[PDB]
Amino acid sequence: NLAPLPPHVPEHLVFDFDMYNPSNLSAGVQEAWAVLQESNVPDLVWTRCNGGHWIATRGQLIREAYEDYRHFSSECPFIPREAGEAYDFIPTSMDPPEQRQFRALANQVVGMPVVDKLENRIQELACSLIESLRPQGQCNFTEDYAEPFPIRIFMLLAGLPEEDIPHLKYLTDQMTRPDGSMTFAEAKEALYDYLIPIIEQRRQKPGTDAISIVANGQVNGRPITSDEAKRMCGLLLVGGLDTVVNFLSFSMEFLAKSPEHRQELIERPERIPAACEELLRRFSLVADGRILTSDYEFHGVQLKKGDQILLPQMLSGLDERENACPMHVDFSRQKVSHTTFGHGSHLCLGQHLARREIIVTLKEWLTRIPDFSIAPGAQIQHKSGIVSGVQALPLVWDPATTKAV
Ligand code: HEM
Ligand SMILES: CCCCCC[C@](O)(Cn1ccnc1)c1ccc(Cl)cc1Cl
Repeated sequence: NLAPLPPHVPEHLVFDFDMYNPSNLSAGVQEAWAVLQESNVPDLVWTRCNGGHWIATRGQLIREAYEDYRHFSSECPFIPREAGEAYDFIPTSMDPPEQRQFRALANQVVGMPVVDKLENRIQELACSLIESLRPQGQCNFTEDYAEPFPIRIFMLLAGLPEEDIPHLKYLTDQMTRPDGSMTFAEAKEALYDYLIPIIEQRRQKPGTDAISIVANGQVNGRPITSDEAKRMCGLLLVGGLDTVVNFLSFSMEFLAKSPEHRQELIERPERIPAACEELLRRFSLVADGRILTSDYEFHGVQLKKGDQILLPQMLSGLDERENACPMHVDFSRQKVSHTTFGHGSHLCLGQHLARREIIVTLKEWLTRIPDFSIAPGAQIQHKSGIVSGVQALPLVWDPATTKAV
């Protein structure tokens, strides 16, 4: 379903990429998107899919656009437009200077000092989860670890009941990898129906949880509104539930297929951090965008006010001009260049948490289960969207090769 080309789009700049169902999805999601970086593709293309929008294909353009909030506004960050339109998450749907006050608050909740405080639980849960899987010689990494691990830590931070997971997770999935079962606004409202009562509760009777801190915070010397707390918490929920969850699956799928990379980490643990950066570059998984505030000429292409542009954070680090042999995983790269956590004023506040969760997982999994593989005859399926995912990850191992701690 292609939309008619607007008058201003040169036909030579058309490249019909469907961010929700790219073409060689079979090969892998990162590989499917990387088609955009072939020699045949211009730097800046127009797709008629998902209602028509621009796509910046190169790290340099992605970064510039990200830096430039004057022209490229976060007002409508999602494609298709209805979704970008229905989303009013804070601080994501705002531009500086306004953004800064809200960010400062969100940072209170997810920041460095919080991860530091939470470190023992992260370690505790990882170890417990892994130890529990170990003797089985088989899981569903996606349902068995990648989900519960980050999720339960989030629930703990937010002080929300684990009983809510399935319901929340569904709503979250609808948002980043829409299915057709809902609509963007409908999904948004259901999450909002959830959040409202809880927030109200925490304004009256505060806790020490993230929601209590957000519901009761100060922004530009005055107290946040209920609507504003609702809107921040909505973001926090999606970040906590959807991201880390998908990332670990790509990383695990990779490790399951590359014995040599496993070994490297086993013998030279001093590389973990470096490896974690490399995997964040290679298995980058987020793609959102911006809205043009005005007619603007960008790298010779004429952009019209109100045009949306996809600035795929995923793409930067896959760009050959940025990383030699981009598709190759090399833990000893001199410089791992990516924008996996964004760029500009919208830089991921949750990056510290996410890094801690990854590093713990690698160290702890490899410690106990050094030797594993993908289950024979399993067909791993990736899914594309605002956040990309793995459908299921069936792993197998010989319990006799594991190590209890
Ligand atoms: C591997 C994991 C993650 C990745 C790749 C990731 C990626 C991103 C990206 C690309 C952005 C910027 C979007 C834009 O510019 O429109 C963003 C922002 C954000 N992230 Fe993350 N994120 C992850 C995990 C998390 C976690 C665990 C949380 C905390 C719940 C979270 C919270 C945030 C928030 C609050 C912002 C908005 C900052 C602002 O607008 O000032 N993220 N993230
Ligand atoms: C629609 C406005 C806010 C978007 C919701 C947050 C998130 O979906 C997940 N997330 C949140 C923090 N980290 C991951 C995301 C994913 C990718 C990109 Cl590019 C932006 C956003 Cl906001």
